[PDB]
Amino acid sequence: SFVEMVDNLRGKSGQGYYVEMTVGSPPQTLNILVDTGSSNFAVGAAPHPFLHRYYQRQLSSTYRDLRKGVYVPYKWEGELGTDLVSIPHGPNVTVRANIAAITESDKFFINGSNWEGILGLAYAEIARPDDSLEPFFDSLVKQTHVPNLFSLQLCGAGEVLASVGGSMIIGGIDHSLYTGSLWYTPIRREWYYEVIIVRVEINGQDLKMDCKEYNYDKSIVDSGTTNLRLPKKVFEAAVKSIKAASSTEKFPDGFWLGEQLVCWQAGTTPWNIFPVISLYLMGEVTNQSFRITILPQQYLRPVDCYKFAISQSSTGTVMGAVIMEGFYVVFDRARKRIGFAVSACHVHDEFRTAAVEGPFVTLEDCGYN
Ligand SMILES: NC1=NC(c2ccccc2)(c2ccccc2)C2=NCCCN12
Repeated sequence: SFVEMVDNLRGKSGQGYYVEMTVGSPPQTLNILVDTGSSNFAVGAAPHPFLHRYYQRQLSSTYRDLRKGVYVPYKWEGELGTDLVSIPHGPNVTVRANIAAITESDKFFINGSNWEGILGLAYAEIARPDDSLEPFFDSLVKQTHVPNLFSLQLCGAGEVLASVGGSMIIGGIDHSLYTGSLWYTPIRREWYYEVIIVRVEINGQDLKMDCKEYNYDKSIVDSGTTNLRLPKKVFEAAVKSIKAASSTEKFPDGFWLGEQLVCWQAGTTPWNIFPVISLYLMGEVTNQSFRITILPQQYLRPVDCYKFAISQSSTGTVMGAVIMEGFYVVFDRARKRIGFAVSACHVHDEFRTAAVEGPFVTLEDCGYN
């Protein structure tokens, strides 16, 4: 029953969402980042200044060495093996999964984030060292009767970094988690969770760009990324429009670059001054699309004071947490699609709300690749 998976996610704002997992026998408890933007189950397996716990292979009677290392610059490196893996607040099963035991790493773990490893939920194509190393979710599906699907409701927050909650529903869709209709955009290719954006508007205003720019060189849905990340040309056009809409109030360019924080005090934030942002995603039907509309409450993340959670990308559009936090997101791997619905937990004022709305007719040459 999915009820037992509700609120199975925790995290610190900006530091990602983690689910509790156990590895080995006896079960070693670890907090593990839910990451739809990578494909390795990788866990701290040696002391680290940011690690208070780590996977200890020698303590596990069920550990099996694959005698094969992994070096992953991008860094973390480790030793491959398999072990029994469970998710206490997830499906009631245990799986023998590939585990990359991280023995050394640079700027990989985050200080104070409270997770000790990463659960790469994307596809084998991008797994390290190569695509032969079966990803956790593939193993889970193959070894159990768990349906080939999962969904994420990331809720966010709403002196110490704010705590965020959410739910990872594995093997299905929990209707209590969203309102209205689920709209689906095709997964263009099975590596990252790649999608196509066909239009974007700021406060109703079309950016009027060739839609190839929205997906240059790709667009992906990535829970392991905090920000909405946009290709250069789109970022600039987006910031311009956002600057204009919130003109009545000047902010340092350091804020727009997402380096500096801006502050008011105790519910004086002029949300209404900032525009909503609509991303139109390719629909399941050729020239049919749908939009997800996010509020400033999503793209200004709390740090009184917030940081601009829209930033520039050189590797394509990244729809990260702040985009997902508005919605219930369905990673329908079995049907190669990703659904979006308004989340039961999304943050909104008494004038606007995050929305998922369709259809809108558009007219398929938007992918780059
Ligand atoms: N999706 C995602 N996951 C990681 C990551 C997230 C958090 C901590 C450490 C690494 C990641 C994880 C494994 C391998 C490479 C990057 C990442 N790095 C920047 C782009 C977004 N991205």
